[PDB]
Amino acid sequence: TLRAAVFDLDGVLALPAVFGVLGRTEEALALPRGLLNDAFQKGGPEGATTRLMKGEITLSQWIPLMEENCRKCSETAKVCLPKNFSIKEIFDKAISARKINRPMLQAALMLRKKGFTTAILTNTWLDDRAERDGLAQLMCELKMHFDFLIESCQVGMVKPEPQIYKFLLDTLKASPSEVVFLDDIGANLKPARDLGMVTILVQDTDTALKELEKVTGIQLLNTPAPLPTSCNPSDMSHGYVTVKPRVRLHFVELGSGPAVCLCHGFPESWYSWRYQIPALAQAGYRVLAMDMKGYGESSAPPEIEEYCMEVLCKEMVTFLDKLGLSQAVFIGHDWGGMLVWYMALFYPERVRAVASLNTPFIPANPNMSPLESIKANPVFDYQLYFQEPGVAEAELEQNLSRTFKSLFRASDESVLSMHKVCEAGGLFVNSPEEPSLSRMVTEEEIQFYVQQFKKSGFRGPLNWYRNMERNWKWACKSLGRKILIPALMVTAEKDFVLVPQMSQHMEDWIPHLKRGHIEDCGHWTQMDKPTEVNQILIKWLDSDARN
Amino acid sequence: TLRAAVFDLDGVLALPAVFGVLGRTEEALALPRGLLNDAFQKGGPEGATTRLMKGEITLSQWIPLMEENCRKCSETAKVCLPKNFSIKEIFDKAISARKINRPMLQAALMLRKKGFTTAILTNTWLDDRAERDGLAQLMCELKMHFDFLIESCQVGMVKPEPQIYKFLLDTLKASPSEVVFLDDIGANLKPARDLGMVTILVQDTDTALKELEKVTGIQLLNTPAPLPTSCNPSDMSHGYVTVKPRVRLHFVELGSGPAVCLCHGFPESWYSWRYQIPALAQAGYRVLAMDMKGYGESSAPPEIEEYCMEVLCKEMVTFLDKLGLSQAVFIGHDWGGMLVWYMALFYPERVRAVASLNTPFIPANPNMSPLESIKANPVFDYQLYFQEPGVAEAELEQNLSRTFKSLFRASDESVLSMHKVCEAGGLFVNSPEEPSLSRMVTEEEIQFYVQQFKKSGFRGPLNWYRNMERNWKWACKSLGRKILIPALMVTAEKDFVLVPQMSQHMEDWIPHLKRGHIEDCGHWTQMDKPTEVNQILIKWLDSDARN
Ligand SMILES: O=C1COc2ccc(Cl)cc2N1
Ligand SMILES: O=C1COc2ccc(Cl)cc2N1
Repeated sequence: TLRAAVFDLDGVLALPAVFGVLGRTEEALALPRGLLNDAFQKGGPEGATTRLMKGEITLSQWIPLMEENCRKCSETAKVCLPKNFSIKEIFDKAISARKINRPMLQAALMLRKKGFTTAILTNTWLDDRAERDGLAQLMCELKMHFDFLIESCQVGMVKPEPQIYKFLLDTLKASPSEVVFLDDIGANLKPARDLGMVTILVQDTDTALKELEKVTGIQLLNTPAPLPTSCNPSDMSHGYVTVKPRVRLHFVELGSGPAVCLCHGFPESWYSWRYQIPALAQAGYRVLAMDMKGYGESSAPPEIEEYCMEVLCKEMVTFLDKLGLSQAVFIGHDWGGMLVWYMALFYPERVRAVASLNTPFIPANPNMSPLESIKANPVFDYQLYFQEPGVAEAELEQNLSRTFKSLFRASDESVLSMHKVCEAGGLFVNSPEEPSLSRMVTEEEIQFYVQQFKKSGFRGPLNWYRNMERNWKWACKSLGRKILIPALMVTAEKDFVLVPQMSQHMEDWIPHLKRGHIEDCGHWTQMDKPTEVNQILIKWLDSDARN
Repeated sequence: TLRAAVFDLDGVLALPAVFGVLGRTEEALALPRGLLNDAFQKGGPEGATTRLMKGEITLSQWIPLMEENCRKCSETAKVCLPKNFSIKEIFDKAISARKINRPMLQAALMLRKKGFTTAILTNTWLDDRAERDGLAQLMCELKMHFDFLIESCQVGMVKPEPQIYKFLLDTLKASPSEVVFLDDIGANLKPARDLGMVTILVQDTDTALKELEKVTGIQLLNTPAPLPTSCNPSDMSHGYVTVKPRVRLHFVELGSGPAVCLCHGFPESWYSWRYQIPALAQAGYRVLAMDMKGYGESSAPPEIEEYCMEVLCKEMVTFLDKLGLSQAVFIGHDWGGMLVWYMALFYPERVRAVASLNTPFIPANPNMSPLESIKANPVFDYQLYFQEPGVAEAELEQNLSRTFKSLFRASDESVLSMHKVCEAGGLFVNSPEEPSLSRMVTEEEIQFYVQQFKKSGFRGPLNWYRNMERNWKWACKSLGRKILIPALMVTAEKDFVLVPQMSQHMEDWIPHLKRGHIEDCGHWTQMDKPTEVNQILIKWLDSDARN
């Protein structure tokens, strides 16, 4: 029985193959057939290319040797090469043109998801070209999805030498009959077959995947649309900044480029952005996913006033100051979305662009107390239940697993009616003791939230709701302002609390506002519809937030 | 007696003043004198500018109101404005032209260094212009050097209103007679004087500083060249990455832009880069200053082999993978400099550029054992003493304060002869029990190193020297390669171990190598000559490593 899958890089996990460019250059330049492919393999195991593939020399050192071989080949075939011909130019274009073969990667992901050990086995070089970063980025994206990456130039062994295959089996800790090996070069496939490994000669992806499905007994082709890459908490870079004596902010950091600061809602975590973090970083941004004050590994002081918008915003500005960031794009959801609109209103010089999921921007009413305003809308009754210190803490902290299982549910699975919460006497009064697991979350993801909330509980998080008057007085100072920096409002069709309709007057205050809308999406936007969230954010970031 | 100094921003800490541009535009456009300055102050306390300065409206909202006032002013003076005239263009250029007044900042730094509480008090606006980042960067650089920053648009009060002065005194927790106030606008200086504050009308900086010196009794003018900004450990962003089960790497992070990974030597810390971190970040780079494996808050496993170059380099590649960085520029010193040359040789695709302080690149000799090579040079005797497990640990761990005080010394202060260390029986055998404090370090900086080394001691750090054979075998695999990515070699005239002369053949292997050289500089390069290190690195980074 198979339990390991090995993939080549060129012509298998990445397309078009670099080998095919030598043939394509011959055809485009009307050179004798196989002239370039011949100079490429010149000397065989003792030639320049084998030395390159074993790591003896670098790609930049190999370029002049390939050039000499091209001259030697043209001399024998009694032909000439053009006076503008460049091996460097040919390879720069070929490497840049080569992209990940998405259905092949999806097949490897599916096999690993079922318990397979996956590995990339590749004949590659030490790239010291001025444009080497492109290949580095490609290898970085691919490698994270595999258990092992074995590169010829690093191991000093090359395909088809039999030692690289014995090395492969040793790293896999598996016998050959347990291994599937996919390669586009038949000669490189031969030693694996000789050892008794299942082999697949890859020409077109579709046929290779049909062969792969048949031999593994796992559906890999025509399979449903997969979820974006998630985060494993133990594999992230964790950052810690002291914003003041008793307050430290924790964040997870991934990627390079313009800083994008992700701000979660209630009662969440940096982990609520698990599907956005790898996508945004891959898109060319430096992601900073916060544990907001009161949550996870960030400090949770008990005082109500430590959680008013004015102090929370001041602390986020201090956070940028301590990291040495003059700006960041601010993206928020729920309470994080409210924070992000206030960052834009009070600190525009520090906000590259602002985006909110679900939370609209509604200017404070100076002629009405914030308490009356909340009372006017039946769906905001849960906010009134949250006012009395200790009451919601007790119910929310009683059973953490039940708390997150009851709250985190999709539109068609709801267990909590947020109207008449005070009258009923709690959020979970007509809720089961052992709620069913939502389709949006695994049991493991629920337990992460459970473990995070074991540290500080719900006091700090509930305090975000306990500053209605303080926030209202501060917000009233901004009533003459308009938001004129780049802004995105993302509405969720089925969020019955933060309804899309509540955002309808936003262009009165944000005239240049851009919009996104997600159908069949509840309140937990990021995990309800991750693919569409990622699509909307990446499109808006690339157009309005730079790169 | 004075104990507080307050500085205005425009015309005081930053020059040329924005006010002077209104007058300059009038002269350049041959408009009636004071026409623009008149439209600017139109309406006085009820006018558009006061609303802007109090935070009622943003700068982008103010621009059309200033334009209308310019029209109203030209109508009264019976003149016309050009058909290309733009308030936005005038202010964009003025703000961009305004830079920190370096001698004024140096005076504030000196006063704060002597125990003064310092503050910036400024009439400013909420900047939402597309080019607002420039001003944000300027405010970021300035604010870090002061105890308080009070901005009119944030406090809703403006100079010369008397409430902003009472607010200033309340934040300072000081009586007026204890306060010096520097302003370039006499009217704004008046209420401070009325309260009994010492005031200085700033026209030219030099005269203002002579007045400041006279009144404080502290030398501020003609003073020696100050050291670059250092780091306060508790004010940094601290990052943590697990590179494998028992190994976590700690780093300090500051700034935005291309990633610059700083790699210290033996027996050091991320803190050895304290003078480079703020300079490199201010220069437009994202700095990652490592605690190398075996040091500070990074893991320190006991096994010798955990510290061979091959594993250390693999872990640094994993560190970039986990942070989502396809590349970083690698800058190393001593053991860090050796690590950085091997990163360039084995992982060029991940190395944007490479720089070494003191450590030259010398290819391994395949015809001689590394032990014989070390024996051939008398200055490398300390390396032989470091070979036996437990011996150097005992001497180095016996008294930490004595250890760092004896090692960290400038060229003219040395207490340790590194020849005949084994024969003598240790590094500190002819060394005092209570060494004098070097001019390079404060007692506080020594105690930071003492506290860091209390965690793991010297076993992990000493193990970097215990892999001579392993490193030699690995290095021999790279003997056919050349370093062809951008490289900088920085030599220190007076380092008697890593002598400048040992780097003389480096262009045989790094043909495009760039160089830096520091005279009257010992082994502890970064702290011996921080100003010159910063100058050399920033110049090479800007020319060869991007931005
Ligand atoms: O379904 C929803 C929508 O709005 C909400 C708002 C707040 C909280 Cl705590 C939960 C939900 N759940
Ligand atoms: O003065 C010096 C120069 O070289 C050195 C090399 C290693 C160590 Cl641990 C100390 C020093 N000190």
